[PDB]
Amino acid sequence: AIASEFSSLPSYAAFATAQEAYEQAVANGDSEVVLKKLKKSLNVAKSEFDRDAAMQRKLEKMADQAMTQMYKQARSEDKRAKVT
Repeated sequence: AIASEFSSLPSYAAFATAQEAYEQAVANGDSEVVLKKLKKSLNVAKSEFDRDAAMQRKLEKMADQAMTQMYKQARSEDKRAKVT
């Protein structure tokens, strides 16, 4: 099951459409001015990938530490909120 960090977000479809307009326009050579415009809008659209993917990467690092410490954790019977 292939699913990249941002591919699972709804905002990725807006990116995929914006980058498609760019890659199609540059491949077809329709208008040299449209390339410069769509390159600039692509940087905004692609940045949403880097933004979400950075959040998921950082969360993974912190959550991995939270799972590791749970094996080395001391034995203490205290009433805490535990989700499952």
